[PDB]
Order: sequence, then C-alpha cells, then structure tokens
Amino acid sequence: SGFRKMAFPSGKVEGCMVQVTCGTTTLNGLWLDDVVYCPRHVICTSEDMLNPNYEDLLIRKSNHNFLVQAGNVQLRVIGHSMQNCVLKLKVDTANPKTPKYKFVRIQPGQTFSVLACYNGSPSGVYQCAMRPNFTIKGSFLNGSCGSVGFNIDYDCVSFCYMHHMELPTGVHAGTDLEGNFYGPFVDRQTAQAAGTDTTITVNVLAWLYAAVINGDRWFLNRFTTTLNDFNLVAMKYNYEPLTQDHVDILGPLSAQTGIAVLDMCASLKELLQNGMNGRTILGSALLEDEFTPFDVVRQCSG
Amino acid sequence: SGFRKMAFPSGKVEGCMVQVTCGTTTLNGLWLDDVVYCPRHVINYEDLLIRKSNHNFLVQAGNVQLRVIGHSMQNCVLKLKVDTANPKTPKYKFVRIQPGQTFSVLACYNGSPSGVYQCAMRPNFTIKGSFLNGSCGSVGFNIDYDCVSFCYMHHMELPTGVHAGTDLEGNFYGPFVDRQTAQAAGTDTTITVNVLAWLYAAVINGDRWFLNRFTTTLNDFNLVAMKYNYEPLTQDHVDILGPLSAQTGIAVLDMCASLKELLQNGMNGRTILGSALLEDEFTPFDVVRQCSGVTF
Ligand SMILES: CN1C(=O)N(c2cncc3ccccc23)C(=O)[C@@]12CCOc1ccc(Cl)cc12
Ligand SMILES: [Cl-]
Repeated sequence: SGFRKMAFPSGKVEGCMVQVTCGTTTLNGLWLDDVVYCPRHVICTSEDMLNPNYEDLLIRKSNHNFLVQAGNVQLRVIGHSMQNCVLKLKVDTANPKTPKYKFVRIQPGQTFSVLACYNGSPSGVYQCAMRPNFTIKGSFLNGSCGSVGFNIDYDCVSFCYMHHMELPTGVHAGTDLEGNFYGPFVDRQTAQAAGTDTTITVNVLAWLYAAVINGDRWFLNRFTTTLNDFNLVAMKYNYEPLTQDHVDILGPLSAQTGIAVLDMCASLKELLQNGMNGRTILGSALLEDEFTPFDVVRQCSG
Repeated sequence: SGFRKMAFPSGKVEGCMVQVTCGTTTLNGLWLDDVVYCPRHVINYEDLLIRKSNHNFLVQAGNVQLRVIGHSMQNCVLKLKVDTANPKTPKYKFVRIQPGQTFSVLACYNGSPSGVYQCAMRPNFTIKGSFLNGSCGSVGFNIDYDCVSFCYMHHMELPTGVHAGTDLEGNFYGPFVDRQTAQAAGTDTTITVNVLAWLYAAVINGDRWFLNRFTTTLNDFNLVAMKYNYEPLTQDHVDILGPLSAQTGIAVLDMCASLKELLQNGMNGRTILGSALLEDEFTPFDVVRQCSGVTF
C-alpha cells in the first residue's frame, strides 16, 4: 500500500555523468560507450546567446578545446560532431559503467526521472512528466544543463530528455538524446514562452484508479458519461482531450477495479465541478497528473 | 527555479542490495563489507535463530550466490556474515534519525532496486511510504558528501497503509514490534519546522501571496499550532531557519504569522509550489540544498 511520486533508481545514470567545459561554460555530459553527449550551447560565448550559428562556432573548435572530466579523470576528446541541438564528443575511452541503454523520444504526458547534476556530479533525483505544452516542471539551477531524464525497463535505461534551458515562467525546455527539442523551442536566448499548459487527463484518471486500488472510493458516483460529453466538460477546466487510445490504455486498471473508464470519467467530471471539499485523494488536495497508467500498474501491482 | 520532492542519488545504495531467502520468505538485505543486514522476521527469535544453520540463508547478489559463514541478531536486524566483502561498499554510517527528518528510500523486491522516493519520519514514527509485499529490507538513507548515512530498514505495513521500520541497528522507530499483532500508528501531527522551510522555498521561487506584514510570539504561534495538530516549534527550529530567514528577509516569527493565517483561513483556491496543502516533508536543510545545488 501507499502511493508515492517515485523515481527510478539513478545508479545506472550516475555512472554516466561527466562535466564538459568549453571556454568559460561548464555543463553536464552523458558518457555512453566512447561518446559524451551534451547540449551544443556549451560552445556559445557572451555575444552568441541570441543568434548563435552553431555550425560556424563548432568548425572553429578543436578537440582540445573541450575539457571533459569524469570524476577526477580528464577524458581526451578525439572527435566532435553535432546532431541537431546535441554535441557528441568522441572520447578515447569507453565508459566502463555504460549500462544497457536506448534513446527514446517521449510524448506529452509521459513521465521520467531526472538526475539533476552540477559540474558532472549528481545532486538529486526526482520524477517529471512531459507537459502537454512540451515543457517540464523541473528543479534546475544554473549549471544543470546536460542533466538527463530517463526511465528503466528491466536493466535498460531509456534516455528521453536532456536539459537545455529555463523559460521565463520557471519551467524547463530540453531535447531528446538525438538533440531534437520537445516543443517549439530553440537553443537561443530569443523571446520564447511556454504555451498555455493543460492537465494530463489520462494520468489523472490513472491516479484516480490508483486511489481506488488503495481503498479511496469517496469520489466515485453512480454516473457514466459519453467520451464526447466528458471532453466537452474537460476542455472547460483546461484538461487535455481524452482519446479512445487513452480509454484503451486505462482498460487494465478498469478491469482490476471494476470501474469502467467512462464511469471514472464521470467521477472526474464531478471532482472538477465540486472540488474536494476538505478531502484528499492519496494525500493530495489537487488532482495529480504526473503518474501514467503504466506507472500506476508498476507501483500498485509490480 | 522549481521545487521538487527530490531524493538523493541512489547508486551508492543500489550496489549494496541483495536478496535474502530463508525457507519460504524472500526479502532484501543490505550488503556492507562482509555483512548482510536484513529484518530478523526473514527467519521467539533467539529460539528460531539457534535452529538455523548458515546454509539455510540463501543470499543472492545479482546472479552470484554469497556463502553465509555466520549469523547473529542485533535487536530486530539479522546480520549474516558472508565470505566476501562487497567491493561496491561505499563510505557509510549507521545513523538513527529524529521525527521530521527526511531520507531517501530505495524500494527493492528480490534484492533488485525498483524505485527511489523522498520520505519523512512522521512525528508518530511511521513513514508514508509506498511498499508492496517483498519490500522488507528496503532502506532509507541520506548522503553527506560521499558518505551514505543509513537510517532506515523497512519491516512492515500498519493497517492504515503507513509503514514501520528500524534503524540499521534494529531499533524500531516508534512503539512497534516485528510480529503479526494488533498495532496502530498514533495520531499524526504536521512537522511545523518543515512547513516553514517549504514556505521559505516558495518565497525563493517567487510565491509571496501568503506573506503578511504581521509577526507573532513563539508562544502565541505554538498555542495556535497545537490546535491544528502541528508539532511545537522550538527555539532550535527558529535557529535552524535562520539562514532561510536571512536569504528571504522574512523573520521566522514573520513566516509563523503567515502559517497561522493559512491555518485559520486556508489557501482560498490558491496553491503554494503547486500544492493546495501545506507540505511538511522538506527540512530546512533540504530547502537550502535544493535552492543552492549541493552535489554527491
Ligand atoms: C545557458 N542557460 C542555462 O544554463 N539555462 C538554465 C537552465 N536550467 C535552469 C536555469 C536556472 C537559472 C538560470 C539558468 C538556467 C538557461 O536558461 C540558459 C540561459 C538563459 O538563456 C538560454 C537560452 C537558451 C539556452 Cl539552450 C540556454 C539558456
Ligand atoms: Cl511516450
């Protein structure tokens, strides 16, 4: 019993964190096999932040301009290439601690763990969700660039995020491990703003099923709804549209608790209308949207 | 910017998790140097233990079986002497924590780490964890520089879904015993110094709506706090909050008047750091660590 915001154990990722220094900029790199992946903005100077020409800045760099530190050991850079917004530094040593890994690009609503690092040193681990507006509500200070988001399947680490920047609202933007940004963001200091954020509906429903599995039924009601009527109500509270894919995804939790997805949608409509009335659901006074249907099954069942 | 419930990186502890099997029971063990620490319920514990031989305890570290060469009991923890010192043993200490202190929990099943979360030792000595069958032996810890301070070992779940465990010396936190019997968590209270620390974290992150011009005496605050099932705030807590008070320019008794207004009037549709409830599982140290960037 119990329901916590749970991160994956970070050990497999900690053994990959390195410090990358180019000129005055220092940030984090991900050392997998003989390559160090880091945000390409590590090559940027003071007058380069607004309109950097990364191809032009990179061609002027030599391997010895990139200082890579793994613990108290300096790795020797023997090559460099750019792939979208990530810089790939070929090093002369394969990381002996390289786990079984994959680069996966995630969709909004998907969750992952963040290993926050400064100067190639892991300082903390927490759980995140890719917001529908493609930002993440992280916990990052200056020097956290290059910190990574990941999930762990069996013994395999799926790297899904690399931290690049903070938007003016305090939310965070970054790329997948192939350097493709999530959202309409660019690695420039030009005026950028996160779009209006919405609640991840399928995740709230998954969390309502987690509450039912943990013995909380107070929010359930005798009603059901059509998917269309639920979406008409949901959009009014800035909730993401619930698709037939989401209904299908919620099938196992529905079978386990005996509460049909559209029946759970009717509880959610009522919670949106009434609020909680001094009550909590799984120790929360707000509807939690950073647990996927997959997280609920993993945590509540195994 | 940002404020998240953040756990310590778990790598140093993951390299210590082993599976312990005795008869039909399988749970987790903590392998440090040549000893595997695990809950004694894996086996009258003196009478049950004397009937066991070393080969009755099957200890598995990855796909490698460690051979048990000795066994002794210390309070509610079983110490299995093994033939091999764990090469991954980090610099460590066994520390007993006080209620209100936080720690990271590496939840394990069959000696395999599955998740990490940040917890607080509730004033009623329980933890509001997330544990399923097989999680026994999962450990709580903090990291100070490169030293892992082991502070908790999971033993059981109470009927309310909350958890009970011991320090690494086998001494239970709270009035609990390791047996299937009628046990209940006492009435819980809010960790006041931690709520204030979290209110300072909100100020550091740009949330000031709850601030007011008012101040209070420590006595008046404790009279109000006692009414709302909040732990008494001591002069030690006020002193501990000193750095955050200096950084934000809000005296501790000034934040206490904010907390008093929040307790009597509520949030009024508003949130603080994305929460509609007053969060009490971040200590003043956690707030400073997260709002400064301390690494391990
Ligand atoms: C070099 N940068 C950088 O390290 N962060 C930051 C990341 N994450 C959290 C932070 C918190 C406090 C200050 C800066 C933080 C940025 O946002 C920034 C500086 C600001 O403009 C940009 C623009 C583009 C790009 Cl890709 C990076 C940046
Ligand atoms: Cl995804």
